[PDB]
Amino acid sequence: LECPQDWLSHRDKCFHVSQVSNTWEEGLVDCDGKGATLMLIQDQEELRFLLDSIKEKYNSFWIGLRYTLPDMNWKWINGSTLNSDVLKITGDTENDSCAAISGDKVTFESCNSDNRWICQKELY
Amino acid sequence: LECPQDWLSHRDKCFHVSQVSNTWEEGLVDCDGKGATLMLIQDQEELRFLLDSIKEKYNSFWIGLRYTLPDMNWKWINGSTLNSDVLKITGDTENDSCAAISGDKVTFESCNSDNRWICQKELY
Repeated sequence: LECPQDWLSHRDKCFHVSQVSNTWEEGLVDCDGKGATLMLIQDQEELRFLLDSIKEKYNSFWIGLRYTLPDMNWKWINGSTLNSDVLKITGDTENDSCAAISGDKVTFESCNSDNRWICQKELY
Repeated sequence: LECPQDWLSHRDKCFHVSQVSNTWEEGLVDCDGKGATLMLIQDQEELRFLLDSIKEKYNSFWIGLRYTLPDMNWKWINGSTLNSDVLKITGDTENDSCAAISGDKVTFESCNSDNRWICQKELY
C-alpha cells in the first residue's frame, strides 16, 4: 500500500500539488476528480513538511476551507461607496473567501484568486 | 503645487508605495502619519498606472477597504472542526479581511498578511 505515483507521502496522507494555478472551486473539483479532496490540515507540522518539500514558502496553496458572505455594500475607509468601475474587479460575485497556506500560516483570500492547490488522500 | 518629493504623480493624486511589507493596520497608521490615507481607487486606469509604474504586477498592495466578520466556528469542507493547533495560525483574532491590489484586480486577504501598501494624497 503506497501513495499513488507522484504523490508525496507523509504520516497517514498522500499529497499532490497542482500543475497550474486557478480558482478555489477549480481546485476543489480537480481533487474530487482524483478521488481526493483539498488538503485539510491536521497540525502545523504537516503544513511545514509540505511547504518544505515544495520549496515555494511565499506562494499560496488552496486548502479545503471556505466561507461565504451576505451581499455587501462595499465602502472605502472614508465612507465613500465604491463606484461601478472598481466593483467590476473587486472580489467575486459569490462573495466568498477561501483558505490558502502561505509560509507557515493559513490566510483567507478571495476565492477567484489564481493559486495552486494541494489535494490529499488518506492512506490510513 | 507639486506632489511631495518621491511621490508619484497621477491625475489629481500623489502616491507613495511603502518601503516594507506589514499588516493592513500598520499601513493605515503609516499613511495617516504622512498626512495621507491608504489608496482609494477611482477607476481601473488608476490601478493600471500604479502597477505599471511600480513593476510588481504579481505583488499585493494594501488599499483603503476592509470588512470585519462576526466570531466564527471554522469548519473544513468535510464538516470537521479545525483543531487548536491549526486555529493558532488561521486568520487573525480580529477576523477581518482587507483589500489589496494585485494584477489588475482587487482581492480581499486576511488583514494580518504582510503586504506593501500605497498611500495617497489629493493634490486637487
